[PDB]
Amino acid sequence: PEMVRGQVFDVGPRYTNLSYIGEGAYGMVCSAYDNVNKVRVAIKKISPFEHQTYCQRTLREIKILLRFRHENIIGINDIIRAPTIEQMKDVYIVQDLMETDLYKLLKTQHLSNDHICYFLYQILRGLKYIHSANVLHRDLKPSNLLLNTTCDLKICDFGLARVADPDHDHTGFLTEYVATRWYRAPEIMLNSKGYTKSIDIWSVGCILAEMLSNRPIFPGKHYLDQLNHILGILGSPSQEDLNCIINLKARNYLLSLPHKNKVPWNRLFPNADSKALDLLDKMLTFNPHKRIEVEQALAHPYLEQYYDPSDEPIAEAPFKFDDLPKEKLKELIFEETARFQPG
Ligand SMILES: Cc1onc(-c2ccccc2)c1-c1ccnc(N[C@H]2CC[C@H](O)CC2)n1
Repeated sequence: PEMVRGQVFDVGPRYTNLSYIGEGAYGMVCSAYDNVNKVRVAIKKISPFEHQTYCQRTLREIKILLRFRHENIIGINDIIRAPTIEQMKDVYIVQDLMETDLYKLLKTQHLSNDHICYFLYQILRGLKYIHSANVLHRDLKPSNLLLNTTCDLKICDFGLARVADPDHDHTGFLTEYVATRWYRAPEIMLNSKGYTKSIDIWSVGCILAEMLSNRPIFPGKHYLDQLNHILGILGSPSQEDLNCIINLKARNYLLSLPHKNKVPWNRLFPNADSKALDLLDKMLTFNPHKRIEVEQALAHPYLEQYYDPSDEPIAEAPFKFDDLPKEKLKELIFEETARFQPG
């Protein structure tokens, strides 16, 4: 078997000349040469069979990424595993090798308005498809946006993705959450489980603001600091916006805070396109019900050069799928990856 950093990475004879990339949630990431398609590819090693939550996250993502087919969503080219469930300890997912992620690009490169406009268009075009499938990504951030050498953008990592459930979105004040803190909508800290489409639009708003200044707009250092970052710019919520929050603990926490004024967008971003800031305002709307939807964001004048709804496909079939033990999930993972076996 092929070794990387003294660890097994046996991607068989199809994939050769491995180079270390980094560490994923369930294992190592390497680049390799695909001897069949004659190109270098990205491969991720996943060892999730000892825990139920890691099995659920792996199965969910494989299921979603195998059903989805969209230019702005990363596809799964191949899945490498042992021929039997007994011999299967690891899972290798193969994807097109992308040049960079928006995270690494934002650390050293100034984005022109043209690049910002084109990246946002592709994010929302990919998101329109995801949402039409009744799926929420729930972890949209710059490192989950991959780019090739010609700036083609692809949404990746559906490890925290759920089927949309707006009727069971309510929860109490200060409910724990799993998604990356800086891209969390204000309602997460107040009364929401992140089961509504409006949660992804907030994250896209945060990405748009990050693209305009190369810095995360709300870098909260801890759970409650994140809300205080959001309120420091949006300002105190209106009486109407507070009235919409029925949870007393959440409403009274907001009421206990001193008045904060709204920071004008053109003050935070003085070189930004005015149409870009008008769309940013609609994505970074405090009230989830008034926050713009993915299709209305695509129709916004800022994205006029690209908007073409007949060229913005929707999923053919929306999704439907944790209490299952790791043993039953391993078998479901085995079954879900069977199509990639030589026979
Ligand atoms: C980063 C990353 O983290 N995990 C993966 C991965 C996930 C599933 C399957 C294969 C790779 C990737 C991935 C997927 C596709 N292309 C790339 N390209 C990156 C971007 C350039 C470098 O930062 C490292 C390689 N990575």
